[PDB]
Amino acid sequence: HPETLVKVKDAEDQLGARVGYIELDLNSGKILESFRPEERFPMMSTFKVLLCGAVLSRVDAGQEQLGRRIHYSQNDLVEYSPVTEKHLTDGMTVRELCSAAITMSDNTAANLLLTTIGGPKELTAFLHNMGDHVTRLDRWEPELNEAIPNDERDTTTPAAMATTLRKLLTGELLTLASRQQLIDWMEADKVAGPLLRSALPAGWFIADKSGAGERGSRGIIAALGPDGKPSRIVVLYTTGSQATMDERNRQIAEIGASLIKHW
Ligand SMILES: [Xe]
Ligand SMILES: [Xe]
Ligand SMILES: [Xe]
Ligand SMILES: [Xe]
Repeated sequence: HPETLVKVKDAEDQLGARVGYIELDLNSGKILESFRPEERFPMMSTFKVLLCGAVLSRVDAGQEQLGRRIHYSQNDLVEYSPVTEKHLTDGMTVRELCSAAITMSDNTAANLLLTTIGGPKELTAFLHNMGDHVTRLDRWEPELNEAIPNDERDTTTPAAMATTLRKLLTGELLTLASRQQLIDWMEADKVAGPLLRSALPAGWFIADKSGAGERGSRGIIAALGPDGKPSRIVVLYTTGSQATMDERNRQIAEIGASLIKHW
């Protein structure tokens, strides 16, 4: 809806920073709304969904097993690792790592998962081979959040990430079990409270993943819909702003409210 587009435009001027927006019809892939859809934004933690997509593809192929246990050391723990810092002795299964990476945005979890697939370049190769020749991961946590202006490292575009998320969740790539697992992790997201979820009426479904990084970067990817079933994909990024986290949150929440009101 155009008034949602207005909220996006106003957010861009008010934050003094680029904002990218895509609204995708989940069933048909038809685009309902878009703003700067072919511009690059740092992915930040929204990449962790793509990461566990790659992991799940290896599970399907039998190259990985969800119950395989990984041990690591204290030296592996980078900033913000709320789950992995609790399992230095017992270790964590691959399933637990993806749960940590997506639901809690655990950074060390993401790094360990990256190692299982061969690093950022191999995540990019995975994306490439599923039809996304735009999105690229280059670095690890936390350096991938640097958000240097016009840097293309660790970026996606509104349109590329929307289509890739749609393919991961509903496309032929993953098995039904793996699609369901992925969406289940995103539905269990615990660190995107004040964003799209804030605009959500009771009874609605949402599966999402948010991100924040340097230089005012903020973003969220989501599959959502009324009556407990998702029907749209929404991708929203911004970078460059000097705004507080709280205002960036509120701007996203306001776009979300428009999205709902004009659903
Ligand atoms: Xe979905
Ligand atoms: Xe935003
Ligand atoms: Xe929303
Ligand atoms: Xe949003």
